[PDB]
Amino acid sequence: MKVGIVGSGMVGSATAYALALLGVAREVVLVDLDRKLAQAHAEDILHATPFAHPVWVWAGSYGDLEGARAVVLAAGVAQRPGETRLQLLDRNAQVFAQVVPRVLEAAPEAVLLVATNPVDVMTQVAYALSGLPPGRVVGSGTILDTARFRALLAEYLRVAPQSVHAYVLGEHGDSEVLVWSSAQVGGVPLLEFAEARGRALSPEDRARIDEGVRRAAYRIIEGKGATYYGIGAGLARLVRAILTDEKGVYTVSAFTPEVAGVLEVSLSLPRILGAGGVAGTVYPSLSPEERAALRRSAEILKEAAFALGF
Amino acid sequence: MKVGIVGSGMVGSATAYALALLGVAREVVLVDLDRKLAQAHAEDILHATPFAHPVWVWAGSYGDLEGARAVVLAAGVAQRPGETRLQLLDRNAQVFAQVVPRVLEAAPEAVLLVATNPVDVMTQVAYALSGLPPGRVVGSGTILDTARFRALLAEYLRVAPQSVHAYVLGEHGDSEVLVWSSAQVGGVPLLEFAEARGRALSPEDRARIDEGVRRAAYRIIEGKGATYYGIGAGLARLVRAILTDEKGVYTVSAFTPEVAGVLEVSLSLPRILGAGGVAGTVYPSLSPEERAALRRSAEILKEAAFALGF
Amino acid sequence: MKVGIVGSGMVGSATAYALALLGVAREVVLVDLDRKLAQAHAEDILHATPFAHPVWVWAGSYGDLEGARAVVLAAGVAQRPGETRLQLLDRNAQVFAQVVPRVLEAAPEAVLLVATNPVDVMTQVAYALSGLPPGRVVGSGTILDTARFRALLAEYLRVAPQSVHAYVLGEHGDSEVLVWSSAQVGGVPLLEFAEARGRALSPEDRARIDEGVRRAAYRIIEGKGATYYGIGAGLARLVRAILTDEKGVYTVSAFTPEVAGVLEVSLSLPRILGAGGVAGTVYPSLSPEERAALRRSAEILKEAAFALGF
Amino acid sequence: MKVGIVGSGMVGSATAYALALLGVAREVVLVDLDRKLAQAHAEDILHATPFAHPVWVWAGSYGDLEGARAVVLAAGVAQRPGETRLQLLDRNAQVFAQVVPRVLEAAPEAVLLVATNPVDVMTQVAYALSGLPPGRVVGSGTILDTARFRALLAEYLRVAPQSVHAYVLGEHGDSEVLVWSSAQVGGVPLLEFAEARGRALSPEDRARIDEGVRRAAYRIIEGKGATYYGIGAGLARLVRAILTDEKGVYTVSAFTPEVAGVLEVSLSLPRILGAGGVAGTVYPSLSPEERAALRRSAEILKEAAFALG
Ligand SMILES: NC(=O)c1ccc[n+]([C@@H]2O[C@H](COP(=O)([O-])OP(=O)(O)OC[C@H]3O[C@@H](n4cnc5c(N)ncnc54)[C@H](O)[C@@H]3O)[C@@H](O)[C@H]2O)c1
Ligand SMILES: NC(=O)c1ccc[n+]([C@@H]2O[C@H](COP(=O)([O-])OP(=O)(O)OC[C@H]3O[C@@H](n4cnc5c(N)ncnc54)[C@H](O)[C@@H]3O)[C@@H](O)[C@H]2O)c1
Repeated sequence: MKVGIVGSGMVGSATAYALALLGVAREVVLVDLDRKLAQAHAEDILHATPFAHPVWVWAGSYGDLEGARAVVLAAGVAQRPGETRLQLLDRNAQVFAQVVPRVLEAAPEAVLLVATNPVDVMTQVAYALSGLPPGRVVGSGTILDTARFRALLAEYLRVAPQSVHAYVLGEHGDSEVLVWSSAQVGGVPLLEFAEARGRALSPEDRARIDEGVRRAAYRIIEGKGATYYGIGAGLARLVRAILTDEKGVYTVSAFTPEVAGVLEVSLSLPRILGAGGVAGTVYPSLSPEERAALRRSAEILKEAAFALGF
Repeated sequence: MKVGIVGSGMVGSATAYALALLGVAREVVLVDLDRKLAQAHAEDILHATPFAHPVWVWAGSYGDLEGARAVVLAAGVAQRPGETRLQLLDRNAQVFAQVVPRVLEAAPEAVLLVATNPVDVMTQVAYALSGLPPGRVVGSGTILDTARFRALLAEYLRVAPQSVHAYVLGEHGDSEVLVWSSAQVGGVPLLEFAEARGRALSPEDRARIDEGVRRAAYRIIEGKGATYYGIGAGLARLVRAILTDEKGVYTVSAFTPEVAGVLEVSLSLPRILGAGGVAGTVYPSLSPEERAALRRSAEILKEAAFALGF
Repeated sequence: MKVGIVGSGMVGSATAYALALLGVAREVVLVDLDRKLAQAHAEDILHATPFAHPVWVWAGSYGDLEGARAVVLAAGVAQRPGETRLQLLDRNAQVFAQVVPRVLEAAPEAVLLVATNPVDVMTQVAYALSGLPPGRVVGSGTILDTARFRALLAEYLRVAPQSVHAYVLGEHGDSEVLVWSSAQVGGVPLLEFAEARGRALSPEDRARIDEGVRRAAYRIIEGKGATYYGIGAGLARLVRAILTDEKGVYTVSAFTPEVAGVLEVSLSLPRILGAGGVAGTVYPSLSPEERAALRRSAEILKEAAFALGF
Repeated sequence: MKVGIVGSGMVGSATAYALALLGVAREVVLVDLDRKLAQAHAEDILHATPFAHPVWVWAGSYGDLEGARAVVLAAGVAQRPGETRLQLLDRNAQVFAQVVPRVLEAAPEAVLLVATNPVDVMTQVAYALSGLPPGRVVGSGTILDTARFRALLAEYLRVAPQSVHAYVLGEHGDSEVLVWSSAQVGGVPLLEFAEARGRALSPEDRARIDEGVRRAAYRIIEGKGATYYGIGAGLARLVRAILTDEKGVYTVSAFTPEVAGVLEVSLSLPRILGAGGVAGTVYPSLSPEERAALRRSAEILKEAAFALG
């Protein structure tokens, strides 16, 4: 099986590396206008393979994507000095204008996995451009936020992260909604479990955890300018779910007909992920307060998309 | 890094195999009355390791349990077609009067993991004979029924069982309690999930799932004489939780001071499992109907234990 | 991807279990005339899945094999009292005469992986009956003996087995050929490695290791009546090589136009294994003595095939 | 078990990533002078772990190396485009005079795994500074070159590199020695295998593979600025071998009393790697041309090191 990655910067290359070391696919192809860059990463990654799993890793053009079951779009351009957010958006939206049709020409059955920030808008862009059914185009969304939510809650409760089933919904960013109400730990509603552990989730404890999720990427950016290792592994896990027809639930971004009363918007909800992309979308049980917050997040996103021309 | 298994029969050897396939422990010692059988199982599994994970599997005497962090008790008779697990109690209680002290003498710090049926009462028997702290003696309990419930719902919904959150409490047997009330997929109550998936779960569908879980062992025993693959993997998973001090949350059996008004009885509840056995116990809020079912189940077990003086 | 297993005895079910715990394939289908037997193994293994990887395991008919990329043939019939082993072969050959065309009817592009003993002759039978090209029908052959040879050499040299590259060729059985001459350890010719290690291999060392390989199965049989764990994982590994298009080398059995002067015989040689089955057959460097032994092994298999009518 | 990484730049961080992805160790600590860098990397990798294996990755001081079974040394400058590894020598030797004592102060029983270039000389430097037995100081050596050789052969032959047995000895650098003479696939000498597969390796083909291996780092550095993915995984593998007492055989660098007639030089040969480092060294028979080249390699390293030394 073959996976494509368009954009061979730190995010695309870290994804390719995680795919290789975890042996997710037999073939991994990197595409980037900076040909020498994609080649250099493909070569560096190929050289890791004898220490792990056999993977044909190479750099090529869109034609090399033929047969790809998933293609990761990590093709965000580098922000110029004093360019501002909205300008960057346009440039990136225009890159996608060139990338999407050329990917789908070579790999007409590919699931598209958008990584480019802001993921929700870019997922909307990719969806619109693709002309594909809504489930075929997915963005990394809140996948890392959700994992981080579980990790912090797990530390708080003194249990394994794998036992904590909690979600982050909506925008990958400031308006993300931590869903406390219907969270569970090893089958136990979170409230009953916290009590069993001598923990009352005070509003101040939850506030602590909330900020911990929201601010996570901040220290990484501050310390080295960009994050890629975390997201690389997250994308590799999503690719695995697609390629293996897993039908496991992930919080990823996708075009959504209606959510919390807002219409036609791309954002994160728990979704069943398999061979054709999203196999079905789940709408979690929310408290009135969480619903209001999701509504606000969707409104923020809808408006940001509309403003771009989408 | 060392685990012991007492009883290298179908259940004991499948456990060793799963441990090896899942790369759980560096050392697995098989202790059987029949040394040749255990040695054969050990060599057979050893020949599997080149195709999985490096593991030293070998056959020894009880003394060879020295240093084991966990010891699985899988010795004793299994139920035949017309028999319930409770009807094995007197035969297997005599066996544990021999097994338990021999394990305690060779490996006094080992967490005991009980597989022998009826697993709940045999857990009680092991706890009583061991003289160990309550949390250090754990029975597999409903870990297998929970997996069955999740797998059957997975088949029904076409969602991977990792994302199907439902469990079984009480007796590993005819009086077990399926906890429909809190069952959940992607943060949505199970029945609402199935509804939205156009796969609504009618009372007849639920009755069918229930029989599928409750009579699983009986069907398998009818078809092939014994069950062992499912429990094998479950035991390997619990062994991993102990070895890694995972603090994962599982529905396993252990001595319970009070549950649903019944005193001093071993049965399954959601518990935190780690390096010293049970680290904590949860008493979930059940539906009124489930709560009453759990009471009858605890009452059944307390009665059976009491008849032998446990 | 989908894998089928025809024959749900201990070998078939152990293979399915290894496939499931290792997450080699998304779908595993067990097919056996004894429908209740297959169903019982399929349920038992399905219940293991929530502890490891999502796999749809079920029991079905040949029709259910549609789209399977590999099908494991472990369909051997049970010996009757007084029945000769030759008479047993006859009955197994008749079984294969039914199994092979029904499998291929449902999964025309499937690689057939023969597990039934004697594996070389049954590989020959499957190949003749299939009507496929020789690379499409592979038998487990000496996969376990090769691994065993490496383990014993590794033990002798005090090195990791993964660093030992040596092969057992020919018949899976008494006429097996250990290739000492061209074996290497970490890139170094075996004799130089041992010499450097200050452990030159004497005739006595080679004889002991030879017996260690050549009687390994007998020892397991004598203790528990049949082997299945080892070959289950071995078969699972070969299935994985096929499904991932690994192009790795394995000593597996396949029809061979000419080897050591003998014509048209199935026996084990190091073969490149991937999507279509064997992608190439390697003929290792042999000493006169090794070549003489291989010729004899080939002659023995050729005579047995001919005797059976193949 | 715990592993430490000193130098949390591209190599150190990629090593941590590979360790996390392969589930090699339960605990990985990153140490750097730039604490914010190490912290950013550790948190970035920590966020990957939910999608791979439970691993506690964090950034700490030298003191925090305590209990580490192995410490990877990846601190120091890397080569700029068009720069040789030997040109890093004076600068990185100065780095190691600070690094090495500090590591052994916190973790006296750790096997040292040297990545910093030029690896062979740096391995020699670490050995001299350490006071440890020669086997406890191991350089990644030609482990990467060997992998490159196998990978390029894999692409040529269409065979998984696991099944291509070829290696590189000597300097991790321009004088390295590709050992064509004993390369094998499935027990068949490489050239005979290739011929029988319908793809004979001509002299021109072999020369291209040589350039492919020998100059791989210069190309990658021209194209993206640094190499790190290849060595990251190779270091994770070597760390796994140490932690697990694997006794796997790898072409790694270590102090060598005599090789090809040259005395007291650190360079790569096939060695057994386990707990406590190098368990033994093999001196394979080489073609006359390979042995002369290995000799040259040893002489070059010894002379380059002589400057202190
Ligand atoms: N979910 C569950 O907990 C679960 C599931 C399946 C089976 N089981 C149970 O596990 C038990 C074992 O079933 P089995 O199929 O493996 O039986 P086997 O296949 O008959 O295994 C029993 C082995 O224990 C050995 N043995 C007996 N007494 C011993 C002693 N004092 N010391 C050492 N070894 C001893 C025997 O020699 C025998 O090999 C049964 O009680 C069965 O009901 C439990
Ligand atoms: N096969 C190989 O052996 C191989 C392959 C690739 C790179 N390398 C080498 O590895 C080294 C690291 O490369 P890099 O790309 O990561 O460089 P970076 O990306 O420049 O990494 C270097 C880090 O070392 C840190 N450092 C310096 N002195 C320190 C000290 N006293 N204590 C703690 N940290 C200190 C620096 O702060 C810096 O973050 C280079 O020498 C490079 O040539 C070797």
